[PDB]
Amino acid sequence: QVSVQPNFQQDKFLGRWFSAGLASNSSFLREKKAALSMAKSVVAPATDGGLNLTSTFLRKNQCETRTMLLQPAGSLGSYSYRSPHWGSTYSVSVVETDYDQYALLYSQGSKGPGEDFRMATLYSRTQTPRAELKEKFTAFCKAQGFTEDTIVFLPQTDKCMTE
Repeated sequence: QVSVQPNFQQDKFLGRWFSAGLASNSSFLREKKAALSMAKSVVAPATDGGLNLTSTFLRKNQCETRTMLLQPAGSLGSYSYRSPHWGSTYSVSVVETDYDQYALLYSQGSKGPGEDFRMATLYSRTQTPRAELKEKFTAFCKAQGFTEDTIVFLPQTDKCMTE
C-alpha cells in the first residue's frame, strides 16, 4: 500500500547518498536516539539483479560498513531486502525522489522477527538538506503514523564519510 516514485528511474538513483533523517517504530531506535548518526550510502547495480546499498557510518569509535542487496519486488522503485543473519524480509520502496537532491525511502518488515518493523529514511545528496527538504520528510513520516518524537534528523559526523 506504499507509494513508489512514479516512472522511477533506477539509473538516476545510483551513487552517493547521505542518510539525513529517519523515523521508526523500533522500541529502542527510540533510545539509540541520539547515538544515531548520518551514514554515507553508495547505491550500485548488483550483477545478480537489483541494487547493492553500501552504507558506511561511525559506531563506537570506528567506521563500519554494511552492504544490503535490494532485490526488485515487482514494481519500479519497489525492492525487497532479505536479512542474511535474521531470516527477515523487508519491503523497501523509494517513495519519492528528485534524484539530484533527496529521496524518501520507506521500509517495512514482511516476514520473520522483524515482521512489524517500520522505518522512513531521508536520503540527501548533500550532508546539509534544506528546510523544505526536511519538511517533505517530516510530512511523509507523520502521514505514515510516525510521531514527532520518533522523527530524527541524523547529525553529520566528520568521520566515515570519505571514499
